Amino acid sequence: VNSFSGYLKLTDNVYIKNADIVEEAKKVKPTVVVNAANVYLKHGGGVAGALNKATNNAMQVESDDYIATNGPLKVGGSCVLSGHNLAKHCLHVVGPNVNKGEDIQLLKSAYENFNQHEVLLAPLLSAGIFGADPIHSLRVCVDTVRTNVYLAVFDKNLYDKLVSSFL
Ligand SMILES: CC(C)(C)[C@H]1CCCN1c1ncnc2[nH]ccc12
Repeated sequence: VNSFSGYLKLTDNVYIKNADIVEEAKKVKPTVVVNAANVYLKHGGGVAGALNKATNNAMQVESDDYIATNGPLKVGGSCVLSGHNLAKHCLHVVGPNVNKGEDIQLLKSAYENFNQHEVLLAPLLSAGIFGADPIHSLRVCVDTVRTNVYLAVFDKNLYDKLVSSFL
């Protein structure tokens, strides 16, 4: 039993809700919140910009030190950093950005990072400003993640479409 509330159950391990991931994280304080990161951990917009803003830019400060030490992530890769005021940890995961021409096959590799964590609050990888089809992202999530994932979908219209079209 966990404290996530109001989710629709899609499969044994995947749950979905129309919610602002920032507000969800502040309420639940999950062990792991997933960020829709880029390889530079530059949290300018989309989910990343919103999460970073909620940390008063502390996420960006920590991220800049991480990159200065380690260099950029790989597309499809991840790193674990602090969750600041939002969660215990933030798993920064880089899905392919279609608006940069990146290979959509890397979306499965991106979701594999979730399997290193028993429970996560997450957005749909590569959705929104990353330019992928969110219906496809949900399919890859369900077919790749085996741990317990609670998906927050900001757009109510998109949420209804994802549920109504889910196979
Ligand atoms: C559901 C959308 C397709 C709109 C995705 C893609 C881009 C960001 N977005 C978010 N998702 C969940 N919580 C969020 N909080 C702020 C943004 C945001």
